[PDB]
Amino acid sequence: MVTAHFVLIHTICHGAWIWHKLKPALERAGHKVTALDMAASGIDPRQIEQINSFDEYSEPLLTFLEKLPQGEKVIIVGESCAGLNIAIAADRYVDKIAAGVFLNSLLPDTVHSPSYTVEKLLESFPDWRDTEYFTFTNITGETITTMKLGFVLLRENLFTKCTDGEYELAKMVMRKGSLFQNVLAQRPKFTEKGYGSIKKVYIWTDQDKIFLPDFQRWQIANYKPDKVYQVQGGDHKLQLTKTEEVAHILQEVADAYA
Amino acid sequence: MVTAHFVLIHTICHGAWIWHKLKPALERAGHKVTALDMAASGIDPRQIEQINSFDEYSEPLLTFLEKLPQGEKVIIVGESCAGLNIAIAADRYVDKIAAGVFLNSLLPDTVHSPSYTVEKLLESFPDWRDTEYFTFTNITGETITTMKLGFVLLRENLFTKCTDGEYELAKMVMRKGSLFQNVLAQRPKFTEKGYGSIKKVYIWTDQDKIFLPDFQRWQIANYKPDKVYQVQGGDHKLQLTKTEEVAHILQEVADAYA
Amino acid sequence: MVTAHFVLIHTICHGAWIWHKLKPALERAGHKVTALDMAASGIDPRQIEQINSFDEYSEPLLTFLEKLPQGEKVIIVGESCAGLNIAIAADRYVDKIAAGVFLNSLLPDTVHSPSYTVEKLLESFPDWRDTEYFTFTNITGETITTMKLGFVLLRENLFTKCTDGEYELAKMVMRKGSLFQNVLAQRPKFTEKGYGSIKKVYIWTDQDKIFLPDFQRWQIANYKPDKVYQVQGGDHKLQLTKTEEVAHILQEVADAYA
Amino acid sequence: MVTAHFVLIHTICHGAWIWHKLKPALERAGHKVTALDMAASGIDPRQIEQINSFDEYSEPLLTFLEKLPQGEKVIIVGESCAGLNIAIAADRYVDKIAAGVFLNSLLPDTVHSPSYTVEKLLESFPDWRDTEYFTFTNITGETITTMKLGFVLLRENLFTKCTDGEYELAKMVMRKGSLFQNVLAQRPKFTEKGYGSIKKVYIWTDQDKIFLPDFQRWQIANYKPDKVYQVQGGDHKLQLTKTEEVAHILQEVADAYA
Repeated sequence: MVTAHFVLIHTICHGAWIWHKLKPALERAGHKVTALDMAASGIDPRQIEQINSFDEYSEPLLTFLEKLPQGEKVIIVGESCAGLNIAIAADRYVDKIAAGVFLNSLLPDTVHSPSYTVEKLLESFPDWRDTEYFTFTNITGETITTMKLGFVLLRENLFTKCTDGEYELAKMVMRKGSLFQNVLAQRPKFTEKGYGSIKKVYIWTDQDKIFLPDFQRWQIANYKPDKVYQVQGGDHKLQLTKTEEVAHILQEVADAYA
Repeated sequence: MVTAHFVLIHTICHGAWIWHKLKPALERAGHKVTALDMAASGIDPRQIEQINSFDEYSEPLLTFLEKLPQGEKVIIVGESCAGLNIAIAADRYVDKIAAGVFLNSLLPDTVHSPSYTVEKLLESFPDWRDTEYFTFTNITGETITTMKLGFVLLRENLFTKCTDGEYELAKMVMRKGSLFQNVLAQRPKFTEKGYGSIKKVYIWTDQDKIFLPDFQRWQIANYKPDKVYQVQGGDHKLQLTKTEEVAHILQEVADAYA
Repeated sequence: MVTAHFVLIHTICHGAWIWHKLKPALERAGHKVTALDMAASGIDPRQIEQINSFDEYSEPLLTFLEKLPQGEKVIIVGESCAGLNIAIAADRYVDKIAAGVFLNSLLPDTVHSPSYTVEKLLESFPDWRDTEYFTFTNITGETITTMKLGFVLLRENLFTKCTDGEYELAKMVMRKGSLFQNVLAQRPKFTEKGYGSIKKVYIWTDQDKIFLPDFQRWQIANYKPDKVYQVQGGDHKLQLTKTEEVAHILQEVADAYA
Repeated sequence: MVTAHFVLIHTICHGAWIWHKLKPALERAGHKVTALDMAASGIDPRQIEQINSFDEYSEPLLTFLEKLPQGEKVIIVGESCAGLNIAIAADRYVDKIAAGVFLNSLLPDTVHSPSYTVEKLLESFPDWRDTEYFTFTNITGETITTMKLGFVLLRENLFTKCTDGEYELAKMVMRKGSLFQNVLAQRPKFTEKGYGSIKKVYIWTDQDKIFLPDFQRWQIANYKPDKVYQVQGGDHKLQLTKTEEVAHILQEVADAYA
């Protein structure tokens, strides 16, 4: 069918590694795939304590788009919190983005503060269990809250139905992350001409034990995506539990937005 | 049936992640498993350019043994170049080590320089293909050769029969490493009373496309292990291609020595 | 007379040792004094090549302020380039800083880039004589210029009127440093609400042979300090040539800002 | 009057800095002076944990002698524990040493174990007060005892009559050190043909509060030096309290043996 360039964007704490099954799957279909580490994530050499906002955290994505050859367009696929990276990138490089794909992901809008969908997430899922929290003071004095995801939360809430090998992989390479929420709160709203004007495709499952059904339904309702795909079964990490199905869906996205 | 504490030691460039399948396998049998990142490896925050020898590279292993409660013993399992870590650790903490297990690994001796088995490896396998090499000057002025493993080498020589997901994983989290060969060359020999006196179990396959058959046969011959297990099929990364079989071998090791 | 807690911050290449005379002088007057080594300076175990920006270099000062008990205030005294550390710290911990004291020091502002005063310094003093320069590539790929201060420069320009013992001391413990100037150039400006709102006291002499009179006069003009003290005679290192006089000035600072 | 090349060797924990007054003093008289940092001392980039014996600790001295032009001779001056460096160096490079000078120093012999004078020191001065002790396991599994000298011991026992500036200096740059005593104990004795044949000059004061009078008298008795100079007053650190007098004595050593 149509071939495309997917850019895969992991969530906070995680890394490009999270896409290790989906990347080859897509490449079996002849697509070009780039999986990037965001700052202080995966094997990026920076530590979270030197990162000051979610925009700074997004730097590898923005640098990648900047260097993207003119006339090429990419499809940016984002899991969980990475919808925020998609929104940010789209406000700087709208013309390089054929579509944005949201995979059990935060779905930001242009009408509320950037932090809105984060507030709502925490409203629906306030207890992160054995997760530990730390703080540091960023370069203009704002207290930033970082987290180290608890293994029980990993096992039961994120990687629920993943194999033991995958869960174990997650513990071996997980890093600290931050929502940068108090900094997001002060951030200008995402623009209609950038983020608002990209095609948006929302993939999810009702079996997600952290991005819960009412919350995801609420997101779809708050800000209508061009297409919604619901996948049966699986867990929060569909790129692991439902790899082939997600690949196929991404093909249809390519077919549509080209 | 005996239970044991296995400490899993990855090779240069790699990380604890390489054990993501074998760790849970062993845990299914009731064992305790620790997989460590060596310095500037996996997600360790240090960069290779601040590390000055193979002993310094080994620090997380040595720190772990140092803090191991008096009277506890571990079985150290090492892949590829990690036999050097095993030798180094054993010279410092012989009484904390029930056995050393060598998995398609360098098998050092006490009669030659510590660099010997490295020289012989490079003799048998001199061409590392699309691997790139870099250089830095360490804190006492020795030029250190670091490497970035080439993807073709990864695909064909290291992860030969691994799934695409594993191979792709490897590219997403591989780091630079170094043999520290010129520093190994000037290093005192491994002692009989430490490394020489631990139990040594050598597991390998003849299908290994970088640690080649004549080389591994030579290593067995140069320095006789207490027991040799040969696994049919698989590739250099048997902890991925032959996980269950390696688990079951490690149980026999535990039975014998734990 | 008012007592205070002075935190003494040395310049690049140097170390806490530089304050070996001024520290006990102040303590004779009943003050608390902390003299910190910045990263890769004095006897700090880190090497300059693992430090990536002037913010990272400032870490010990920021960690010290972070751990300072709520409601305690310090007076930060900085020589030469340490004004940058003062500016950085003040943007993060304004409420913990009673005043900032600048001793023949860079005096940054809020309207220009952080690098501005550095550019102007090099403008006025472009020839650093027998100083040697090196480079390394930092963790995000920027070339960093490091320097090893030449002994002639030490003798004639920095420690001009210091005893031969002090000069000789300097050669025995000096390390590499960096202005991190290209990284400063990209750095966000120092904020009004932090650095801009601290009390600023500028102490200097016209006998300084590296921070030259026109340059220091220009700094005072560019960014008016709350108080300016000029000390007659001495050299660049007034904490050595004019110890008692600097102590007495710092007392007036304590008396004022308390 | 004769000129000479003096090589100044500090004690454990300390560094070349300790000679910052004596070096220029001697240079006044036209001598050549080299003050070296031993391993993991002063600003040497190595940490004490990578150092495995007192021979390894001595490496900069031995490297210096090795590179000393054939036919040149030096006078090695050693304070406190540095007598051990003198003994070690002399057994390698006897023909490059005009004399050894011992300044309130350990005075080793050829009849007893290298550790003998250390045992006796600790016999006479067993309580090191607020000194902290740490431990690490060296390359062949020996536990090594390192120390961080306590400030009270510094003030009252080492730097007793030094100025406050000097004492303060010491706190700003002191590092960890080790006697390596258990390793010295296992070491081959110093040879008669090397160490035993060099000229030996012993300079001391009875006002030393750590190398006590009975102990120094005992050393002189145990192994007779060619000349003994006793300096009135001062403290353990005569290169600070009695600089000029020590310089003048070192002239006579030059006159005799250079």
